[PDB]
Amino acid sequence: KIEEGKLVIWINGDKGYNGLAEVGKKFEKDTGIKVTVEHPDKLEEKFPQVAATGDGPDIIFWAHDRFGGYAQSGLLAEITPDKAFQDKLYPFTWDAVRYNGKLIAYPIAVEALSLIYNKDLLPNPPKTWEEIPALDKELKAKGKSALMFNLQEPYFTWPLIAADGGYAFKYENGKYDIKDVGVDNAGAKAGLTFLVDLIKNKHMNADTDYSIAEAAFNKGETAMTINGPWAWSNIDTSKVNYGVTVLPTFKGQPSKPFVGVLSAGINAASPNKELAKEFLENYLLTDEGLEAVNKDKPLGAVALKSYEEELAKDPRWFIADKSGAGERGSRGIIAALGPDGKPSRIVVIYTTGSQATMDERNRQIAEIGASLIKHWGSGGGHPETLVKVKDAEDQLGARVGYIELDLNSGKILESFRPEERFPMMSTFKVLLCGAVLSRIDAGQEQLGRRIHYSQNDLVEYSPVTEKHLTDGMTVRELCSAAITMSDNTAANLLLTTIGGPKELTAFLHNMGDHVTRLDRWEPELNEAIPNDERDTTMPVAMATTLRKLLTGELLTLASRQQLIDWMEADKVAGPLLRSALPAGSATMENAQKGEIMPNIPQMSAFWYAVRTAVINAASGRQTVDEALKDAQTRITK
Ligand SMILES: [Zn+2]
Ligand SMILES: [Zn+2]
Repeated sequence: KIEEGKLVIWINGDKGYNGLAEVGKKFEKDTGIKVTVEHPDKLEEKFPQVAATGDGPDIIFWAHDRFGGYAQSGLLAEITPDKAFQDKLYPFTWDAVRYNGKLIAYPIAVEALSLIYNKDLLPNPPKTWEEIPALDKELKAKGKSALMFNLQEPYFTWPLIAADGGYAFKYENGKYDIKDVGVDNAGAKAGLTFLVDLIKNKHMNADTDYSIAEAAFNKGETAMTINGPWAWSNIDTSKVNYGVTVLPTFKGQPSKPFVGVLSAGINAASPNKELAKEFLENYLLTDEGLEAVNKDKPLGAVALKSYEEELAKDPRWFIADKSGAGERGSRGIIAALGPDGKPSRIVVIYTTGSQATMDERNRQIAEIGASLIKHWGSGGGHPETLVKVKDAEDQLGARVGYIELDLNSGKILESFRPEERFPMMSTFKVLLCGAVLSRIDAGQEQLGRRIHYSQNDLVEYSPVTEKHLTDGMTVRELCSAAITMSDNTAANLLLTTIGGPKELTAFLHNMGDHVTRLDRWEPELNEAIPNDERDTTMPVAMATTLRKLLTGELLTLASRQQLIDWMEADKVAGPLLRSALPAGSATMENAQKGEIMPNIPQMSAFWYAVRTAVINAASGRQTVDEALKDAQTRITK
């Protein structure tokens, strides 16, 4: 039995438990209830043992993946935060602690691998996996190395393997499909192939494990390592000048590290469930409570939005971006906004001129975006938002176009220069894929259909298409790249499927848009000559057209949802919500791009199977194709 009138907490010894105990002393001062923080050895094993009998701690802190089994045996209580409190934490962290519809833990901290680099050896780290071979050659010639990380465990190699489309178990409608495994797909092959190619070409050694890589980085022998927040303290002691950043992209798409959510569960047998709620919600999950814990030992990243914004201020994450790939997107934004994950408004913004830079445009767009979320519920058209839009035209020194629209009813909520013509830039790309999906609905096109192109077909800013020269790309992939990664060649290839700019224009006119026109291809359509009517639209015309594609019956329910999905990813990567829904620390950035650890018992077989596969493809016993075929079988039939 658990003692009433006190809080007993179990947490791992490597966590900031002395900070946690300080939060408990503050709880004691206010309520008179003492909180005892302990770190039992193998509490991960002690908890399921004692809690079944009715004993143990009131609160247990562990990563979410273990909490699936706990909640199955009925060892955790359903928590009851209200909407106000839930909106304080990142939405994706609430999913990690959801079991059979019920919230079974409070999300606390967020952990994922990051790229850790030596700033003296490498002040500007690679954004890409493909550029590492050449960096290794430049480094080995000066007595160093580019990258060293643990190759023995599939936890460390998976971010690269999953990058191009690999996955453990598909997660749909809030449930894992134990028959849908993606370790055998084309994307998992490409990643492991590239991995084995780094070994073959002597860029990495197949025998490299955790201790070897760590010693190598902490002694300045290697430019980069891949590790988590648990490793920082040792690097701090080594006095290596290090930064922590986003993992490199493989094939133009982010690495996908497994994401662990340190979570606080409440014993089902606890008679202090209400006090546990009071402490967790109103003491621990505050900036002051998490600061106390973080000061003791680094949390990496947290689930509480407000404190993650403080973590993001840490100089270690600071990067120097030089690419002007965001230039088009800062001159043209389209976004379907809506809360609870459901869109109800359409925003169209264009900026112009040859004066303002990319950052200045991105900042102005972010400000308009923050102003929109600030005054939600008011319906739209808040005079504040109009001033922000007017400010953008002011500070950018050129015409700005703007409209805000209710998606369902077509009602104009706010407008500025809505019937003036603006170069579409990249904003035609959603309309292009609307036309594509129109062909799918008519059985004229398949999303899985594969397109060939050579290097000659490549134009500027094509980060995905340029990395699929040998295997080509799928219509579905092309649209994803065109919209979410703003791939220019992807846009052209898609244009060619429908018959060129003239057919997109015809498609738009056939649905009642007699204003919008695409005349040229990428990258020409971006020229934006003053008063040139080629490749232009109006804010109102664009908003209405977009509205008709996401409403009514122009697309099937299947095709409509697909367009919605693509548009959201473009929105969260665009500058619009960069102030309102800001990026966090490097650990959080990697976690948001990654794959939440599945909390199912079937994950055990996955680890063994992938572990063997990576060993056998690296050594030689199996080819990459064969090794993953076998690993897939070991998991599912
Ligand atoms: Zn691919
Ligand atoms: Zn017409």
